[PDB]
Amino acid sequence: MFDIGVNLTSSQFAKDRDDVVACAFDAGVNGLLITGTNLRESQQAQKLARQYSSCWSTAGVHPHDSSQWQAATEEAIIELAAQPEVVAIGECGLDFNRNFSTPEEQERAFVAQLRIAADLNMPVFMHCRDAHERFMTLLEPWLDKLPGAVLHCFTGTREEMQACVAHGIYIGITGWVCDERRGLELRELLPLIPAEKLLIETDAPYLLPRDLTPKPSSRRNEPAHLPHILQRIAHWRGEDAAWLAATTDANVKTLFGIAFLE
Repeated sequence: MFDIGVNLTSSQFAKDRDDVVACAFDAGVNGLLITGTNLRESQQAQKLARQYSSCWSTAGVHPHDSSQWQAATEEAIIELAAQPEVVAIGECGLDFNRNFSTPEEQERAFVAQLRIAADLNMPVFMHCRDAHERFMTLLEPWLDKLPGAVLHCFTGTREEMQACVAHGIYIGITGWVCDERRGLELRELLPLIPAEKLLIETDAPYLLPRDLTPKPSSRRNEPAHLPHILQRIAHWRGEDAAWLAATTDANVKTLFGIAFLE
């Protein structure tokens, strides 16, 4: 198995990062992709990915941080992207929340990063929150000249999922599926996701699985909880966990062009 969504740069891991990674590995997670959400965090992520075996990172600017996009940002992204730890441009995309960055600022930063990924022939690590129509409209002239893309932390409808996978987009499922109140629609479309488009993630330290037992007092999520998520997803899909683990691992290698041990 493989966690495509780990905010390992988070302050929540500052004291025990070596152990968090090692615990993830001891629990059978074969590799991590560390999220970059702005320029400095992307820089930290790449530094951390050097520190551990089977760790990679993304380089980019989250739509929340899109207001900081500048003329020098592109070159900085490319400088990072040139490094072998960096395997995707992102996290980038749209969130209909405009309080931290305007839709104008979001669209501009998003298109800019799609352009970089096309120039570098790299896949994109994407994010879409209540913005499917605008999102696909901007993606359209770029996605086909990209090696691939993932919609990480997918929270859309069944039709929206089907619209995305038609264009090759991988669907990233977190522990939110395990939320009884809030993850129902997600859980119900789950078996309809094509196996070869399915990717798995914790989004640690966030989205601690509600059906996880036992839970920490800190309520901090960690990649070591990935096997729980995979097992729940496999069950709801009516599949063997070992099989889906192999499938999703292949999806990661197909998408990011990386190699890691099974």
